[PDB]
Amino acid sequence: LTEGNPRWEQTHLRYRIENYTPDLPRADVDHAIEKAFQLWSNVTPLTFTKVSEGQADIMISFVRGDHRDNSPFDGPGGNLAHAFQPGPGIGGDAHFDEDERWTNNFREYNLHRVAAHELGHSLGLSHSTDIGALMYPSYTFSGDVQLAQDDIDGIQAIYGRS
Ligand SMILES: [Ca+2]
Ligand SMILES: [Ca+2]
Ligand SMILES: [Ca+2]
Ligand SMILES: [Zn+2]
Ligand SMILES: [Zn+2]
Repeated sequence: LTEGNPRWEQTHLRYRIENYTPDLPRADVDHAIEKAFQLWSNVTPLTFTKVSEGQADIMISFVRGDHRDNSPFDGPGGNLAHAFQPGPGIGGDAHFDEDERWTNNFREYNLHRVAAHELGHSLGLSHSTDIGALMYPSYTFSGDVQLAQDDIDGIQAIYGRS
């Protein structure tokens, strides 16, 4: 049996930040992430819970180069991050390119921004064409980060509304 549009069967997800980036203070990273998950669960029946150890549906880690999977990182620039669609094991997980410089401001590569998009993948969404959507594959940022009606239509189509 092959599923083409996998989704989480539980609207009650647990995530875990496996390791941190030296680029930013632990509380900042913790904020950018919990606040990227906030975007998604507001417009759906999704419940996210942080977990420091144990089982986590979504594992988050900052890594670099070849990190075991088959989507190695290219050093500075190029890809900045990538996530896996809903599924067992590595599915739902998000890996950020440690070679990038992660900021909490307008400088190149704001973590919250990139994180909101990768989390869209862990929840089952794919890329958008609409350049004003969070799911658009190119890095953009204007101070505030919110879901576009596009991301909202895409995500509710899978789980439901709020
Ligand atoms: Ca997982
Ligand atoms: Ca890179
Ligand atoms: Ca770094
Ligand atoms: Zn990876
Ligand atoms: Zn993407």
